Amino acid sequence: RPRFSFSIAAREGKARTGTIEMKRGVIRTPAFMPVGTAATVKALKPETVRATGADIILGNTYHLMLRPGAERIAKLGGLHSFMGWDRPILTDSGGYQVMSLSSLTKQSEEGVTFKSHLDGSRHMLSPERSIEIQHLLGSDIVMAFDECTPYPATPSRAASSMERSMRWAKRSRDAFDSRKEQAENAALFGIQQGSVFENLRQQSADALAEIGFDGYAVGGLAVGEGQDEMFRVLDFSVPMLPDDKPHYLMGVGKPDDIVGAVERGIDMFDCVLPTRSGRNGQAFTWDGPINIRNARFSEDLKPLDSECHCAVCQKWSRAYIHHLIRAGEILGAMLMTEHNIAFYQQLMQKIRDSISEGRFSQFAQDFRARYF
Amino acid sequence: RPRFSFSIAAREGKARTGTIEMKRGVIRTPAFMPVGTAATVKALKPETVRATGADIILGNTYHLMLRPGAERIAKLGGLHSFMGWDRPILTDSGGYQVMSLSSLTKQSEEGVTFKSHLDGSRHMLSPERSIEIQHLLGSDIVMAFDECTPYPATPSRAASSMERSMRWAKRSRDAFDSRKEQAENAALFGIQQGSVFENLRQQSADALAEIGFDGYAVGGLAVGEGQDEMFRVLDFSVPMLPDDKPHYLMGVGKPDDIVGAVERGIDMFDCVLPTRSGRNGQAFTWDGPINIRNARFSEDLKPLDSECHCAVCQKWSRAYIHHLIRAGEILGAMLMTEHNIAFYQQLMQKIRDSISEGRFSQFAQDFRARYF
Ligand SMILES: CCCCc1nc2c(=O)[nH][nH]c(=O)c2[nH]1
Ligand SMILES: CCCCc1nc2c(=O)[nH][nH]c(=O)c2[nH]1
Ligand SMILES: [Zn+2]
Ligand SMILES: [Zn+2]
Repeated sequence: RPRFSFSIAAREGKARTGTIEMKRGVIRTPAFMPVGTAATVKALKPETVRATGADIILGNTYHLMLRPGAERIAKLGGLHSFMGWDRPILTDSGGYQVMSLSSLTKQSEEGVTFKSHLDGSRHMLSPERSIEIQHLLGSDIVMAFDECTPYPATPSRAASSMERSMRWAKRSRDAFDSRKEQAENAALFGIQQGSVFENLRQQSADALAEIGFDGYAVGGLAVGEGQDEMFRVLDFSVPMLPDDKPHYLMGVGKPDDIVGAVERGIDMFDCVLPTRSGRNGQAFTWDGPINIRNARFSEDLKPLDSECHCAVCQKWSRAYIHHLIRAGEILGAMLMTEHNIAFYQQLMQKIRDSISEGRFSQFAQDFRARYF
Repeated sequence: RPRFSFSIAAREGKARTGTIEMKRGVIRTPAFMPVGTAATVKALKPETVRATGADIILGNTYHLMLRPGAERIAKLGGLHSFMGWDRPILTDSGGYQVMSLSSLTKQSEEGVTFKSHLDGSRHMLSPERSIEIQHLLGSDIVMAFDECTPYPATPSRAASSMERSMRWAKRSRDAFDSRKEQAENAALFGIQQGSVFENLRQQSADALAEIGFDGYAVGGLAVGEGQDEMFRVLDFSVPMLPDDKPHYLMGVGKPDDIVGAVERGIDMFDCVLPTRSGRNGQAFTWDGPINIRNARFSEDLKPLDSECHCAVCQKWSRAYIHHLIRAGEILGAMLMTEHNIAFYQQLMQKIRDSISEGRFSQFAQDFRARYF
């Protein structure tokens, strides 16, 4: 296959369905990417992740550069080899988490300095170092290093951050291109910022398109602005991005959000909601999510979801999983996570199928009526 | 298959190898039984447990009667259906754990009263109620309800407890036989007591043989007396039990203990050591156990064990598992537990093969030289 080739096979309104071809495999879009926090998709073997239907997973750079170490993983043969996943892997830049989990972060035009929330040790992450770390990990889709603008944000603050991210985007681009092996085997995604402001989003989009990237992400929307607000921003933001390249909405994962996002032109998604919902007891069903810990499920012999075709719904009951979660057993988290990720992949498949068949709008309507 | 049929195919010294045929399947002996504490073999799907080579697992009655409830599991279709394991299941009587984990236990000739270490609720466990609970769970091999004698124990105290357990054994036997469906589809094992005293062990054995059971367990030896002492007791205790029936050493699982126990006539084993060793970081190898958390394994690309043929040793390195455990990831516990249980099953296979080939004594010598 080629280094990177995105092809749109069908459309309906702003929705698109197609594929991204990469050296390690093909990614069907719209796509949902399970998240591997510390080089592991929580409670699942890589084969199980693939069995759910996932074509690609997301690796968190921040965590990896700390816990095991970028240099160490490279010496061990790279992330794919390390964790046993041989398909594409998209890694975030680490910038976001550094501004969330890290402590005593010092930001400048050069990058960000911070103390690990583990060893308390210091680190200086920059566009150049972020790109290098993602290379060391052997990432297939590299995210440009940026600064996620806090919500709410004033027009001036949002402008400054956006302008800086755009400057950092250029640096990421040049850093990526100078590394021959990386530039030739991996792809680079730029990230649009600008908060909820249209003019800022347009400037960011022009600058990003000006730089030129393999894909474009809509950043800064996984900040708690509400679905209505998020949708509003997506309405005018996605059209600004180049149409012939993937559109990746970072950190958005609720099912209804995904459907609405695809209706607005998004091709890629990622979220820990599915995995975290494995331990908290939240299981996704076509009739809406349920909390398996609820007493009403203690003797429910039915599977998590009546239609889901995942291995969990074929073999175990709600009653058993209810028991497992309340008892704090690891198997509970394993079964809940496999189901939820399988559910998500089934959702993406139904979206891809309905787009290819020109009945996505109807699917969305049907989905919402039942889900809510 | 029959309700229960134990056949010895080969011998060497006191060691035996053969099979136990039961309705739900055949059990190869000597056998190692993975433990399912709360209706789950820690961090493993039933299929994975079977994939390691296990022919039977052990279910803990104490825990089950509390967390999910005996009556509830029966209404849900039984333990096999509940957890998804369709092969034989041996359940302990619950008496032991009640004297270990429980609180405010009141003991009498009728049974034992206690408060759950969970809800603090009270319960009265007796030979009759224990047998009933194991029936409700759908246990294939039922353990007689007894009183595990504390170590150290004076001759008089050990005698009284043993004599009482023998009285309880008769009650278990009658309770089991009165329940037609149970008596016809499940087996009942009596448990020998008597602490470290030969005459007490002999009395217990005669009484147990007098009652008549499908198998005989050597109880009271998983109390911290030391391998030397345990071996000493096994030397004169096992020969006391009927030769044509299985000999089950309860709670003994260290590899060297298993080998030495088989050399002394034991056919069945069980232990949480393998599972608990999954989280603590202890991995069994033919060169002795190792603690995967040790820094020397951070960049070790080799599998947990150079010879092990389990799925974990084929796919992941010590370096990766080292990372997983120190990072506290669920996958770490999953991989460590699959390997350790697979290692145990490989041990049992090597024991069965060496017995059938009349070279077990040599195998034991070779095993120890390398293991230690
Ligand atoms: C918990 C939600 C994470 C979503 C996210 N947004 C962003 C963004 O806007 N810029 N860069 C990033 O790595 C990033 N990650
Ligand atoms: C943690 C070790 C458990 C071993 C055990 N011994 C015994 C025994 O001697 N009698 N009855 C039992 O259930 C039992 N379980
Ligand atoms: Zn399912
Ligand atoms: Zn192994």
